[PDB]
Amino acid sequence: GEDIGHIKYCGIVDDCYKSKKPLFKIWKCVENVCVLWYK
Repeated sequence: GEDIGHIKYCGIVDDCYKSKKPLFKIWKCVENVCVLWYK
């Protein structure tokens, strides 16, 4: 299935500049733990 298709495994923009927003919605993340807020 295709030849190109790599994952952008990164942290919080450190070296892989020009990210593509690997997150989903991002509400409240702290202590290496992401939690919702809207709902």
